[PDB]
Amino acid sequence: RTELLNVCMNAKHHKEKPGPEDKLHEQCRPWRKNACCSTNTSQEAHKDVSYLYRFNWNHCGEMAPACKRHFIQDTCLYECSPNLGPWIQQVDQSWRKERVLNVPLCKEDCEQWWEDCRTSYTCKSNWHKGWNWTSGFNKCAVGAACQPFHFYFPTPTVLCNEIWTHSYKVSNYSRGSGRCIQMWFDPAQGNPNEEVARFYAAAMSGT
Ligand SMILES: Nc1nc(=O)c2nc(CNc3ccc(C(=O)N[C@@H](CCC(=O)O)C(=O)O)cc3)cnc2[nH]1
Ligand SMILES: *[C@@H]1O[C@H](CO)[C@@H](O)[C@H](O)[C@H]1NC(C)=O
Ligand SMILES: *[C@@H]1O[C@H](CO)[C@@H](O)[C@H](O)[C@H]1NC(C)=O
Ligand SMILES: *[C@@H]1O[C@H](CO)[C@@H](O)[C@H](O)[C@H]1NC(C)=O
Repeated sequence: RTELLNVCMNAKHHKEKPGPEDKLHEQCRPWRKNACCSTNTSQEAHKDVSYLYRFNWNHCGEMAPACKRHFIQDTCLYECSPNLGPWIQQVDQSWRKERVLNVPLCKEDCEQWWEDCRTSYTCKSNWHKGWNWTSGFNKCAVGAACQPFHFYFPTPTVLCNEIWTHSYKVSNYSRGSGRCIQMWFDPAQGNPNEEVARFYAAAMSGT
């Protein structure tokens, strides 16, 4: 890994190399110029128990739309962003050889995600391991564990860092600081993560 810019991690759905995709579905639209995901992936990203991982958002009842939109974006960012190389790492697991860790998610992005999920429910603080997939999709391990979202995710930082086993590491930097990754951004103003990756790919460059 000498070049961590404009590259795609090696996961279950990513393409081998970045490339235009003017057919990406709604939320994944900001990545039409250059994406790591396919038209199909972006489409499935907006569906419940998608073809991607059969993940069920409604494990503790229907998750509020205002909250699911944040999980859909995360899917877009994770499955389409070509600016995550500075955080790519090899884990070697049944479904993905590589993945991202400690991505510096902007302070706001994490606080907004957290906020919009207050009215939602969940039974775990780690959505990567622990589910009961017997039914074909994940269901609560301990069915009686359902509680308000903030019960398992007390603070924004706990939600963004823990939920996806540390794929994120909420930064103190805010949107626009050029030092943090944004999962929400207006493509008409440009992709702000290009500059961020470049910055970090340099801080770890050389030695
Ligand atoms: N930012 C971000 N980072 C991620 O790592 C990420 N991962 C997913 C994929 N989520 C998941 C989580 C768990 C399982 C799952 O099947 N868990 C099983 C087996 C896990 C394994 O074998 O490694 C389980 O333990 O219950 C599948 C997809 C979606 N969005 C992400 N978004
Ligand atoms: C994405 O591709 C899979 C695999 O062929 C297919 O089952 C699924 O229906 C496709 N998504 C859409 C929305 O067509
Ligand atoms: C998983 O769910 C099934 C029901 O489909 C149940 O019989 C089994 O005891 C559960 N096991 C776990 C991991 O809690
Ligand atoms: C938090 O961000 C500040 C600048 O906003 C930086 O000085 C610091 O290294 C970061 N980490 C912590 C834990 O303060």
